[PDB]
Amino acid sequence: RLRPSDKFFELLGYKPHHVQLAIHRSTAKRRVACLGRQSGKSEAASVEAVFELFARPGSQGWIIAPTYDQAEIIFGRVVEKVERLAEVFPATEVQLQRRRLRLLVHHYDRPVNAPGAKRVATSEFRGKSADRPDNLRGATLDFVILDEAAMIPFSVWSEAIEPTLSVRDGWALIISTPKGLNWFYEFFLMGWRGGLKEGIPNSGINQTHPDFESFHAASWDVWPERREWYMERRLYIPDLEFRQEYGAEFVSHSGLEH
Repeated sequence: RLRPSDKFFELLGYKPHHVQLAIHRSTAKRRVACLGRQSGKSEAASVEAVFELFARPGSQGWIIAPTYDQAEIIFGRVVEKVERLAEVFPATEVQLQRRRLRLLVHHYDRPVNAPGAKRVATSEFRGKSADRPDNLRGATLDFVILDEAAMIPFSVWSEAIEPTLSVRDGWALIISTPKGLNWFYEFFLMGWRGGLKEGIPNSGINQTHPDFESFHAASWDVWPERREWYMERRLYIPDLEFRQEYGAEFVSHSGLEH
């Protein structure tokens, strides 16, 4: 499995945090990241999509979020970084179809300017919405990113998204702040090898699966210098919302409301 290099990071002006670097070095076909706000979820996801588009000519993938408005965040970051990386790859051509949320990177057999230049493959990236499942129509994909995955219904993943990955044995990066003990939590446990940890119920006794790898960090784990700035938010955000969005804590919703 191909993975991004230090040089690729440098060309993007990207300096990953420890947790981001872990996600990028993982070759697991199911990566599940439960990280707090500002931990780097969206940036890391966008870097993964850019990596596929340029390093693997003809690669196709989707970013799927609960809504199209949400999908535009990562989709837009990918467009920006693709525009940036294309500057030092003369044999590539970017084509954006903005209203469709469709981004193409054409790969040529020589600098696109040069005489006789022929197209050898076209990589593709689309933004998709779990609340418009009618636009999730029988695709064949190298990769998918599920953004705010804990808010995506499980059936959308199992029926509409996961089967797009079979033919190319593609990967999925499933990232979210947690929303209780739902499918995103169960998928998280399947990849969690870090042992007993506060904020992850049953993390001492979970069954893991070899194609899964899981990553976890509170906002203040990534930015210790911002710890007290985050803690101020406790005062005007409900306890459950704070623990999820900043603590990246898995907590039973009904259990807590007891």
